[PDB]
Amino acid sequence: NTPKDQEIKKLVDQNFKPLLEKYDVPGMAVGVIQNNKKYEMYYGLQSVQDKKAVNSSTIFELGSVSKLFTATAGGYAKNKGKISFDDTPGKYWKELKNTPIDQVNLLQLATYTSGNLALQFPDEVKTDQQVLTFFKDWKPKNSIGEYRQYSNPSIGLFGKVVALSMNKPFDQVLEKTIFPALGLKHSYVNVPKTQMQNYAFGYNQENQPIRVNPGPLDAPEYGVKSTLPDMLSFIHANLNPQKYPADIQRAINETHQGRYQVNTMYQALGWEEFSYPATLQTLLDSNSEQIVMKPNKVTAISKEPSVKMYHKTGSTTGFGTYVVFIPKENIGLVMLTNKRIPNEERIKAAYAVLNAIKK
Repeated sequence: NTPKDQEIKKLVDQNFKPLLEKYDVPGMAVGVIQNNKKYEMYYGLQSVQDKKAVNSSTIFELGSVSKLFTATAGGYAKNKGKISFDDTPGKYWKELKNTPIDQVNLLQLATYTSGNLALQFPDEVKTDQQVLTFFKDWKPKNSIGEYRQYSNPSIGLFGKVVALSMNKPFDQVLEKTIFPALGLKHSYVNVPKTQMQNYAFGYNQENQPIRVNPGPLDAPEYGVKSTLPDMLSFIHANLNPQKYPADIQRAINETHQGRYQVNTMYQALGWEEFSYPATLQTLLDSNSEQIVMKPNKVTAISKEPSVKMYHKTGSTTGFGTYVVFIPKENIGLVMLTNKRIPNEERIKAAYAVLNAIKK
């Protein structure tokens, strides 16, 4: 006798709402999409000092979830014939021709297997020439293609190459091509002055207000800011690629194609992929120190799972994000917070909610 919207709201209250007090989080948005129906749940404040409530207009930083848009842009360029994933970056960034990095192909950059790229660029790498110099001064370590080391500069370089192949800056690739194609109208790389009233403050571990600062290749690495409705629309696109033109549909499918495995995790383009149903510990393993912070041998796909799911965590200094979707259940979930909470808690709460929602 309890409507579905209330049943979903109860589950989110039971599993996500307690994190607000536990981690002193000022604001949170949680969205679920099931069978094309959308459910939006907002908690707390987008700005504590302004007493401004989180709502459908609130803009949050997506952190590494931004890489999903980078991956989509790459799949688009690839299916338009502008790039091949077997190309090397010096084909597009001419100053990298005949450098060591020009031995690494685009898929290997996008999926973190160059063998010598760390989590972040060096702190001192700021300007555009310093980014080029960094890649000019790059030398291999581990054999190329053998080891996955999660890396922002790696997929950042992929994004820069994608932009070069489309003859537009990367921010324009998203704002002029990819976001319009996905029907996202409240998503930005650069939030305009006329929308700053909707840009949440982020909050650091001392609950002090902050927002993301500029950095090298920030746009393809962590540059996107979006709202909960827009993120539900992005999940909807991933659940129903067949509702988009050939180019964007094929781009989305590109991002869903598993490329290799590390144990139970399939590395797709941007997305991490798993056999469904996935155990909680499979999903937690994807965010372990061993997988996130250390290099791991990759293995070829053995089981190509017919029934699968996908997820991605992302953070900035002041924000947390988690997105997950299960195609054959026609369901997905987005969590946005304006303070970081542990990845494990995001994964656990979403697992509890999605598994309890009535089919």
